[PDB]
Amino acid sequence: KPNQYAALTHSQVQEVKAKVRTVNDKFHLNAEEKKLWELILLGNQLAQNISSCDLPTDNEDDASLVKLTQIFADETLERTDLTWLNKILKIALYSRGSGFGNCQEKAFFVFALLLHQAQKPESLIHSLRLATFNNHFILIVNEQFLMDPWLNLAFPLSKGNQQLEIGYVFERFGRLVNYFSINQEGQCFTHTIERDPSSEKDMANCIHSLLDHRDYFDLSIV
Ligand SMILES: [Cl-]
Ligand SMILES: [Mg+2]
Repeated sequence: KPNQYAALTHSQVQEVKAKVRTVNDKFHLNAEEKKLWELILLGNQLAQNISSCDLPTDNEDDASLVKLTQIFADETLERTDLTWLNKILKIALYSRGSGFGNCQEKAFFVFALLLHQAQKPESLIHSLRLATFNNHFILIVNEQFLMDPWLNLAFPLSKGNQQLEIGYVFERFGRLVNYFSINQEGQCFTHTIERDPSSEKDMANCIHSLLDHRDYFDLSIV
């Protein structure tokens, strides 16, 4: 029985994977870019500790467990007493702890993981940008790589020309719309783009209370 809740067909997933392979086979990375690329591949693997229910390869019976994470995420996103960064990180933590979540939750998880890693001295992580094709969330790292933990795919982006790879791989997925970002100066932005000074003020507490001392969000090979 195919997964009746699949949001993409097997054919659609295969076509995206083939385009990602085309991009990756054509890129050559320098030594520092290769280090970040390896971190990105590792982070996408760690995101597979979270199961979705909306891929054609997923188990339809996991929909009721994903739903518990989705209820929490919806309640959290609607709260008026939390910053946007806190909401995103709370959902990342709930999704990783439960083991269930779809593309939004898995993108939030990798955002949280890489934000934690960015606190280390001379981390190669400098900017993080969550963005969406309609409801399909992805993460752009350093304006140089795109990560899709839902599909366990990633690829580099041409400098000064990132729409080349994005427009090829995600042709027919629609316009990419920003959701939340942190730049190299530590400034936070929501989506037109609006600065989010409350998340900036809250950044240290978000990192401490939701990310620190959780084996989930810590990497050691680096
Ligand atoms: Cl790092
Ligand atoms: Mg870089």
